Amino acid sequence: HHHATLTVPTTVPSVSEDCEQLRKAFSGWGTNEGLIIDILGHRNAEQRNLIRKTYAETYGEDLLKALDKELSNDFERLVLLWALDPAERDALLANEATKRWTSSNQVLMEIACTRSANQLLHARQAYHARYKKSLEEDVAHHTTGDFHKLLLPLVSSYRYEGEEVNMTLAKTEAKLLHEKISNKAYSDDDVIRVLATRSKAQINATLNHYKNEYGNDINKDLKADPKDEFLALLRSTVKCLVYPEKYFEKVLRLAINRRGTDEGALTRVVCTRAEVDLKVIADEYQRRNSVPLTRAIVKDTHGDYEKLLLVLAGHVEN
Repeated sequence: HHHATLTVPTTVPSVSEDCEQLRKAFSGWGTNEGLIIDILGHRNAEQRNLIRKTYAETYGEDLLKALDKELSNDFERLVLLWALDPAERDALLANEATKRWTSSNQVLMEIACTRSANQLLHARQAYHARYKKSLEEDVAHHTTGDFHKLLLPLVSSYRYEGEEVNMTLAKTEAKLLHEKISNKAYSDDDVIRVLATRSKAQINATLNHYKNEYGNDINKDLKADPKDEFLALLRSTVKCLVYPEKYFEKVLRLAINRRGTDEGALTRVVCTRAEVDLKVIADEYQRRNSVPLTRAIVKDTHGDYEKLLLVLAGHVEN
């Protein structure tokens, strides 16, 4: 029944104990990565937050900071991106994505489109606390053209999340998206509008009408130019909004296929979805690739990084 892959022990040690074991894992010379993976890879956000707070109180030092001074590169990055509270994690990924990076990034779209209205808000507040600015200003500041016009309201929505649908409106807007798309007015106010403003149930209804009325789902009519970076973002927005698990499966597939250009795509999907819908994602990977996620992802991995990655993905005893 559950969709997350994180596994927590039926019995959970006192935060004070975790802290003791964690401090020990990087005391003296050298480090004990198996111990860090074992404790942090099996603690939920609340537990992880308590651990970090109890640590700094007990030892007067920031736990994540300590870890960043001791661990190996690829591993440390996985440990840190995972360890963060989901809201802090999002804030951090959105910030990186506005930095020197071809702002139109799919990471901004991903965070805006696959989070609850409340997860998005919380990330925004963590963004406030850490960068003393708003995610929206950084996005408006760093992106341009069509990308700017789509991503600004994406990162800013606080979507209605009820099941109510307006069939009439969906039909009219389905036709509307069609015209616009047909005329190549890809970043039209109405396109942007339906995608960045309407509820997900309303959006799915709109797109189901699109297929009814036109036979194909909107995405096939969004490839006029296979090279156009914007159409690409629009196709990924649709998937994220109405088919999140297929979006994530393909990001994983292109990553493993060593054919993607999203470097931390692997680290990012696992760290951000293991507490959410990674099991569903893994099921979809299985279905689309005939190979289980935990088996496919280790083609180019090894060591402590692989160990933690598999643990976040649901790996257990053997």
